[PDB]
Amino acid sequence: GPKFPRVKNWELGSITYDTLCAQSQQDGPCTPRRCLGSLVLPPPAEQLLSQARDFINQYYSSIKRSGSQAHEERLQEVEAEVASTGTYHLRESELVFGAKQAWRNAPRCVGRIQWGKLQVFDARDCSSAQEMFTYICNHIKYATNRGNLRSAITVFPQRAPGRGDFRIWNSQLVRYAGYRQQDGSVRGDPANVEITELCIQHGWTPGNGRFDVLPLLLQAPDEAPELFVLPPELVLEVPLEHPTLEWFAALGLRWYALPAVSNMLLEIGGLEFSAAPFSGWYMSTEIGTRNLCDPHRYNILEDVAVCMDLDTRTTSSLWKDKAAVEINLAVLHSFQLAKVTIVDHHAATVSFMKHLDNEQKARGGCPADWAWIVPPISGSLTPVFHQEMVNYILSPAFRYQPDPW
Amino acid sequence: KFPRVKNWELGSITYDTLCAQSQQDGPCTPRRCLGSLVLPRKPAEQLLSQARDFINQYYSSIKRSGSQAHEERLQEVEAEVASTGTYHLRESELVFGAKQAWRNAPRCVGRIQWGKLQVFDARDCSSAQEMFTYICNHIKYATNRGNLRSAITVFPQRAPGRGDFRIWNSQLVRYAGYRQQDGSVRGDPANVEITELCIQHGWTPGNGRFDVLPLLLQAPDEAPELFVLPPELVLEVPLEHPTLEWFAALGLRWYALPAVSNMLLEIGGLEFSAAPFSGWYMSTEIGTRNLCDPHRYNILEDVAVCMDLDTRTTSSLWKDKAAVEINLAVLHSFQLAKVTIVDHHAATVSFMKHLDNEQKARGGCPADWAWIVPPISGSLTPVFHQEMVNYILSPAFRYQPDPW
Ligand code: HEM
Ligand code: HEM
Ligand SMILES: Cc1cc(N)nc(CCc2cncc(N3CCN(C)CC3)c2)c1
Ligand SMILES: Cc1cc(N)nc(CCc2cncc(N3CCN(C)CC3)c2)c1
Ligand SMILES: C[C@H](O)[C@H](O)[C@H]1CNc2nc(N)[nH]c(=O)c2N1
Ligand SMILES: C[C@H](O)[C@H](O)[C@H]1CNc2nc(N)[nH]c(=O)c2N1
Ligand SMILES: [Zn+2]
Repeated sequence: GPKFPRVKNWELGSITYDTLCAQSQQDGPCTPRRCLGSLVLPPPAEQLLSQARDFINQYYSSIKRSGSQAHEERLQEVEAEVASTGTYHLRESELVFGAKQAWRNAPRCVGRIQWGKLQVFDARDCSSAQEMFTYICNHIKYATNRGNLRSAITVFPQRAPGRGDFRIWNSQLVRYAGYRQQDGSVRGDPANVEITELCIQHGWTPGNGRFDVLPLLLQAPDEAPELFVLPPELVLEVPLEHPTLEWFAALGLRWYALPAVSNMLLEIGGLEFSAAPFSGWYMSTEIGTRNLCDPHRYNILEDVAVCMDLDTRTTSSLWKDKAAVEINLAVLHSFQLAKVTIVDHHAATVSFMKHLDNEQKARGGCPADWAWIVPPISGSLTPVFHQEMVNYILSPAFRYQPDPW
Repeated sequence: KFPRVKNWELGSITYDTLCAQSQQDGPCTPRRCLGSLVLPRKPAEQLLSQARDFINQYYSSIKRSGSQAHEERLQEVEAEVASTGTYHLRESELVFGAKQAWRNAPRCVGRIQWGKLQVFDARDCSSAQEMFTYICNHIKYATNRGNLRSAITVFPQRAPGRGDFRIWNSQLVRYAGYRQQDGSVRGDPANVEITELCIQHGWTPGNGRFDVLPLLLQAPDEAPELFVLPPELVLEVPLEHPTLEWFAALGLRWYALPAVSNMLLEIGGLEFSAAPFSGWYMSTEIGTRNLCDPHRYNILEDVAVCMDLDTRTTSSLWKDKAAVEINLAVLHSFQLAKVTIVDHHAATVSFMKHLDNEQKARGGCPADWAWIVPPISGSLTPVFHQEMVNYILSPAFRYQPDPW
């Protein structure tokens, strides 16, 4: 009946329609001819204004004052501002609403049940790389909270017409060095080879461990990036052990507590915040399956399977599945032991299902990228697998941005 | 223009140029992607253009494009459509068409095998009774005492103003699902509706968890007829576990032959509403989806208790542990019974080989990432890290409405 995507859950047999996608002002990569949903990565004052008006409309709706005197006055204020300067500025509460809505709108994020609980640090007064470092350290301290993790975003000044960007060169605030070896192999995290080599070019004295924490390359406008070593006590790490396999601890594996994405662009009302690092807490599969078992990452699956004495010479022994499970268990157990917030893929996906129901009632839908939402192990054992999802771009949004170099 | 397709594990990049040969729209639009949806929401120059396209594919396949045999065949098809509103395929064209349809099936991880398909031409079928004979021979051939062989049997095409030949069952082998009035379901909950149709049409029900259903076969514009499959035709594999001796006591089993029977085969604009096809199982289909899905046999918690796992909390990964054991039991039992099966690692490795073969042969391969990536241990397989492009090529298998 309804002229909107019909969405089905195959476990429960329930149907919803997504009307929210009607609100999308930006095209994704798919066409009637071919779907490109699996691909990881596929102003004019008039353009700014319509985007700004849309956002201001969203803001006043969220506080139930659409059509009010203050709404019309803010609209007029923004138009005038853009008319004279080419850009405009957000009120503080507008920035808070926008950062939250950006998270709420992120189709690839399974942790959105928490979207309303986001501490927004306004750092739009920052004027140097040293100062970015102070704000980032404060962020890490607040967000880590000795293991009782709290979601947070720090927002640095927006892109300015005829001025260089604030940029954090690292993809995350915490990253392990990846050292290319003479034999062609990599020691540490191969995901971080390029950033490691950039840190070295910029004057970092490199270690040679598998778990060397990288320094931050921080770039204030129209300046070369400066290098900052995070004080070790600020970086909470968790040594990995297994509840029953006593030898697992002898592997010397570990991971850091705080997942803090630092290279993404936060777009609100046409304004672009090129440095706006945000953090939450880990879902256990990100560490145990992806970071530790991806072939192009630490790739420890074989090492663990050999320690567990599995038949690694045949696929049908399911040695990969067995080792991956014990590695995930080790991550969960070790985080719980060290009293550091973490969520397993079952608890996380159940909570995302609750989020979908919440959003269905609040907004008539929820943009969700199925391939990213379904966990990388045990997919169909979690409820999201059986949930059809509609993917589309709403704004405010977090977006990819080209690397500064 | 053409999509840049990247493998994230290897760093390699291809360009899909095959997608431009798509003449059929999928469900996505630039505003929103609907790739995770299971089913679709919903003159004679049209037919002729699809007919000519297919005949062009066929003669190109035998390296005879432009030849007189080619030109004469296009005239035959055109003459027949102009006069009758339709046309018929030659057997060899049908064999080609069925293979291309499997080849083009974006949800199928087993396409490395596409060129090896036994095609039974059953277009001289005039009755439900005859359909049953063809189906029995298909099952006999395909099962081959456990040395499974891919096969398809093709029944008469749809014709204007005449009911379709249909097999009402979604698969040739299906376990009954009996809805007990105590809310629950005995047997396979996926098959409640079909089990009920069978009863209504006069089948005497069982009361077991693995009662093999009769086939409901429909010749055009007639009520469907009921046919019990000879038990000796339906090979089944008792499930046991190599190291957990208690597992066999669960009384679990599954059938050998996965034979889909309710899909439409479209070739050159002609539609074949009954064209059951079978290959062999990938172990996760049985172990993970059929036995562990919550809305199927849902045995996870049973196995976990028997493994004495901490069921209290998700963080113990009891589900993940029990699921691995069940999949292992499936592989072990099929291997012991000498019945063909493939695990999800071997299957996805062979699929990557297939993507590479197809890239060279056709400049692309339609693949539905959500279906290709196995339901457990996704990122542990190479396909997880492979970007894929989904689109509809013809010949194709399609969904069609249930005939009731
Ligand atoms: C609070 C706990 C959180 C959890 C458990 C969580 C979980 C996840 C996971 C598992 C992913 C997939 C990433 C991958 O596999 O590569 C993801 C992506 C993402 N998350 Fe969340 N997240 C949380 C908090 C946040 C916060 C606070 C923000 C921003 C305010 C956020 C924004 C995003 C965005 C923009 C992506 C997509 C980035 C990409 O394309 O890789 N998340 N999240
Ligand atoms: C030879 C061994 C084969 C294997 C291991 C295999 C494997 C699979 C798997 C795992 C799926 C996903 C279905 C699901 O998730 O439930 C699938 C789907 C499919 N297969 Fe294959 N297959 C094989 C042979 C064949 C053959 C012979 C044909 C046709 C001639 C075929 C056509 C299809 C089609 C059309 C689908 C999509 C089903 C749907 O949309 O519901 N397959 N296959
Ligand atoms: C706040 C947050 C919490 C969490 N548990 N996971 C994440 C995602 C981490 C993550 C993993 N892989 C890739 C990315 N993105 C980062 C942005 N980058 C531009 C692309 C890769 C991000 C973020
Ligand atoms: C040839 C073949 C081999 C194999 N191992 N699995 C299959 C998939 C069986 C299968 C699983 N789930 C769903 C479907 N379809 C059947 C067609 N039906 C219309 C929808 C559900 C089919 C087919
Ligand atoms: C090719 C494929 O899109 C790619 O490997 C995706 C799949 N799903 C994912 N899902 C999450 N959560 N994170 C990822 O990095 C990916 N990678
Ligand atoms: C909603 C979601 O698309 C649905 O559960 C899909 C996901 N991927 C799948 N993949 C395969 N191979 N088979 C399936 O039935 C499904 N189901
Ligand atoms: Zn799509």
